Amino acid sequence: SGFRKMAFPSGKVEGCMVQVTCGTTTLNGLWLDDVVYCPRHVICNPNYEDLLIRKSNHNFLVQAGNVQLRVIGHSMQNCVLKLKVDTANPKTPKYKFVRIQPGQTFSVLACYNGSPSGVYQCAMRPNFTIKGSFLNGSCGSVGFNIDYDCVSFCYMHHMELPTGVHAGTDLEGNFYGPFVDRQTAQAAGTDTTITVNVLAWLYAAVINGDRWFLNRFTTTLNDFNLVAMKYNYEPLTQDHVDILGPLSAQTGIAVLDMCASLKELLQNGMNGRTILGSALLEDEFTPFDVVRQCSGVT
Amino acid sequence: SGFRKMAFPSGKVEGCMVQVTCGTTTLNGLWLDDVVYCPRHVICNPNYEDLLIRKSNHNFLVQAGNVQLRVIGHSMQNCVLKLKVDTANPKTPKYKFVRIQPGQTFSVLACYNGSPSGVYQCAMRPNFTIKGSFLNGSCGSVGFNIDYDCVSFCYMHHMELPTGVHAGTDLEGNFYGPFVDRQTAQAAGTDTTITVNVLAWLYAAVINGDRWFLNRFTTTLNDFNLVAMKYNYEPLTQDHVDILGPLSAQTGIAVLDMCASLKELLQNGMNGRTILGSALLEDEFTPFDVVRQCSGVT
Ligand SMILES: N#Cc1ccccc1C[C@@H](N)C(=O)N[C@H](Cc1ccc(Cl)cc1Cl)C(=O)N[C@H](CC(=O)NCCCCN1CCCC1)Cc1ccc(F)cc1
Ligand SMILES: N#Cc1ccccc1C[C@@H](N)C(=O)N[C@H](Cc1ccc(Cl)cc1Cl)C(=O)N[C@H](CC(=O)NCCCCN1CCCC1)Cc1ccc(F)cc1
Repeated sequence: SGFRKMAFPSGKVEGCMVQVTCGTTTLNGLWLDDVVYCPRHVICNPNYEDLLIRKSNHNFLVQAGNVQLRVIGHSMQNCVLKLKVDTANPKTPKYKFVRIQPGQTFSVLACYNGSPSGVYQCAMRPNFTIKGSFLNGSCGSVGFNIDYDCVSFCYMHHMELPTGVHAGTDLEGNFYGPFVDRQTAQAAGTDTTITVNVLAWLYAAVINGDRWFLNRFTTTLNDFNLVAMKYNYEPLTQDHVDILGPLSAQTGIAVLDMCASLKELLQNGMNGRTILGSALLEDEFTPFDVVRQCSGVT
Repeated sequence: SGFRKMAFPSGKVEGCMVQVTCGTTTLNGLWLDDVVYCPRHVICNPNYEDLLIRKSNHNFLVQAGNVQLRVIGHSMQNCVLKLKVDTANPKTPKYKFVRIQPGQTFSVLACYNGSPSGVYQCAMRPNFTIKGSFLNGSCGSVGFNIDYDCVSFCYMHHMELPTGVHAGTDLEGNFYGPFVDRQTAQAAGTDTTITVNVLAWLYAAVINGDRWFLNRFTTTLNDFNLVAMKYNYEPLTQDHVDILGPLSAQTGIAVLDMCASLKELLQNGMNGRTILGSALLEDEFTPFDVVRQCSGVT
């Protein structure tokens, strides 16, 4: 029993974190085989191609623990700098680089000076920011998921926006969202609530033994989405209904039946009650996160 | 900016998790140097001394990854079984065993069949349970804190109570709370809210840039505790006031000034507002957790 925000065990990523210094700029890098990946703004409205052509391999100081790694080559891929080093990381896990969709979750290993400090779960918001916890020196920290000892890296942290939320790239250096890597005040689009995740979390609550929010009503998909629009929820698609199939089958509660519960919760509030220890509707658990953590029997 | 429930990086503990099997009972163990620690109920109203004297070293099957470890000795310390193995764990971190006080927090590495599955933060509740997330097979999972690469183990998981909360021991096998390791329905005492942690979390909110809940009033310690009793909060001691000193100094808000805010929040609710993304008052962040994660400048 129970339900917590749960991160993946971080050890496979801890062994890859290094420190990258250029001039007086120091941030984190990711050491996989004989390449270190880090935000290209370590070399700093900039012209990065002009700035990088003025660089030499010996301008980059890469430190793994108390060992200095020698840079033997460098290149830029979109917004990530790639530093070839003379030593392959002996702790490289099996890994992939993946670009995720909004609404998906991942674990963040927050790092400072190449040293891991903590791990927590994030969701990619519909507006392509994350609501992280990051201080100065955290840039280059990565987000990841793990499946059968393969690490799928999906996020590298690049900047905190003026609103205090966070923006970054995939590990091939492409930003999520419309952002660019320059120190200008940039604004994200208006955010929305991840409806399919809220529904997954309601199923988690039922699996854990809580039913107070259920009702005898059902709704059509179209009528539910009219309420969704009113409360700044993302539209629920038939694909979302399909992905909730397994949780619906396990609990015996049809998806559109759970939508009628969510509709009632949106229109009336919780009236002083909690769900899985929360007084608001939680949207940073995917259906996959629920299946991963909750019992396979209700 | 930001504030998340943040676990310690788990890699140093991941390298210590093993599987212990006796008969048809399998749970997790902790492999440090040449000793494996696990809940003694793996050998199962039992008489453990009588049950253990009937055991042989070869009755214990210890598996680290896909490698079997040979047990060369066994003993019982309170409610933990200690299995001497023929191989010292080459990944043993620097470590200590510590017994924590209620109100303190720790990271839990949830494990199944000796394989880590996820990491999350817990607090030891005033009634000596934890509100964990655990399924069948999780017993033997451990809780820990990390300071400068030393792992302080403080919890080993032994059982889920009928209410769905969790009970366990320190790593020397002494239960937290009044519980015993037998499969009987046991009840915890009534729980209370960890007042000093709620205050720490309000300071976290101020550091992060949120002030809406402050007021111009102060309170005496005695008058605050009269309100605390009314709302099932733990009494605030002068020691608690002292430990909040650093956060009070950083924010410029006297502790008894923040108590007046908490009093107003308890008596009036939040009136539709949130604090650090929560619609209820959070009590599983210690003052230390706040200093660790939040900026050192407001
Ligand atoms: N992570 C992180 C991090 C955090 C702090 C310092 C440094 C870092 C890492 C650090 N690497 C980092 O991100 N630095 C960026 C500056 C930067 C550097 C390289 C690039 Cl390529 C792009 C950017 Cl942009 C940074 O300094 N952002 C600040 C951070 C800030 O003040 N938050 C206050 C919000 C308060 C929110 N308020 C609270 C209540 C209401 C709102 C907001 C900002 C201001 C002006 C701008 F022009 C652009 C951005
Ligand atoms: N972790 C864990 C875990 C979880 C499940 C299975 C197995 C394990 C690990 C597993 N190792 C474990 O703990 N097993 C214990 C049984 C046990 C074994 C060795 C010892 Cl020495 C002591 C105990 Cl006691 C266990 O089966 N507890 C159940 C678990 C249970 O049904 N929760 C339902 C609560 C629903 C809560 N409701 C929801 C809404 C309202 C309340 C509650 C219980 C029932 C009767 C008793 F006599 C004592 C305890």
